[PDB]
Amino acid sequence: MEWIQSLPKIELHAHLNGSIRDSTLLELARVLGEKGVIVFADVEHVIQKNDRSLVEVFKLFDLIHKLTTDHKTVTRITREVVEDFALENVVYLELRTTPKRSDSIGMSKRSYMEAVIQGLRSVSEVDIDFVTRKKIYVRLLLSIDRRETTESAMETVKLALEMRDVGVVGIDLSGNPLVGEWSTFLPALQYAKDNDLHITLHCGEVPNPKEIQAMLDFKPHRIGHACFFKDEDWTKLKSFRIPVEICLTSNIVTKSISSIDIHHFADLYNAKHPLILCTNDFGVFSTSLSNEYALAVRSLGLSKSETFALARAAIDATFAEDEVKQQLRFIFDSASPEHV
Ligand SMILES: O=c1[nH]cnc2c1ncn2[C@@H]1O[C@H](COP(=O)(O)O)[C@@H](O)[C@H]1O
Ligand SMILES: [Zn+2]
Repeated sequence: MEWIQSLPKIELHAHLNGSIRDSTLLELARVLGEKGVIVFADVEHVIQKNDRSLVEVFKLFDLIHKLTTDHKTVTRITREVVEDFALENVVYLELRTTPKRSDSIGMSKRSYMEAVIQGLRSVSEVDIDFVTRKKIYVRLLLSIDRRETTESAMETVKLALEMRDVGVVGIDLSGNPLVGEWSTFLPALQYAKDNDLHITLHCGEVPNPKEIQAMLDFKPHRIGHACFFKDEDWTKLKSFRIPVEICLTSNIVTKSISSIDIHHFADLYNAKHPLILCTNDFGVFSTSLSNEYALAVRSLGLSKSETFALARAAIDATFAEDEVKQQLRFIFDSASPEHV
């Protein structure tokens, strides 16, 4: 109802460039329109009308990236995303982002991520811890996009290892699940995992039985979505105890799951398999982590107490150092008496 907004929450699946304020997106559009680099009306149209089906969504990202791939803008949206999550009482955020190259502006994967760090340093409206009045803990995941080559994925992994000193804790594989081959990414993800980086994989967003099995056989630390798992995939997932990042609004909008009332998050909850409610792209899908909790609470008929326990259970699914997980345990214990 309202307590959901004040519930302390852990966000483990938020893509930076999918988490942008509507007003920031259109302001950036209007300036590039007035600079004559795009045609505002067309861009405004696609932000408005793109149906956010899995096919259309990747087109919308191509558009966003034309608006947002500049150092000053990366800093700006990093700051705004952290403020927005902190303001709805997210107390721990793993923020994922694909590092970009853009030669025309001398942007490298490293200089892109330096702009992210500058964003974190610029956070002022809330207290931030991003390496060891609202307080938020922020840690970073570098995304590998399924359009990338093995060597490009390796550059991302090497950059992640170098940036462990500013809160990088893991690697994601994401982007269009119709593009690329697991065999391209497996070798870079193996190098990451062997160098003690934590790994989350987008898995089963489309039917792909051999890819789902190969991602499960890799034993990543988390998976996202799991929309087109078959019974053989659930049995292996449950045996391997790999937590699932559940993206309720995302999965309904993209037509990946036909309704909340058949969503697998209820089978997992009942089976006592770890799951974490996530926004995925709260900008693209017009939601908030409080709203994700609201949709789950009504669908499962959870009490305040059951809902609190589910939120707290996310702590051991974080990629944070033990010190931070201990701080989160303190934060949850302090709030427990307020949740029936
Ligand atoms: O639902 C999703 N499925 C797959 N990839 C996604 C999804 N949402 C966001 N992404 C990825 O995240 C990127 C947007 O955030 P960025 O990494 O900060 O540029 C997109 O270009 C995709 O690669
Ligand atoms: Zn996603």
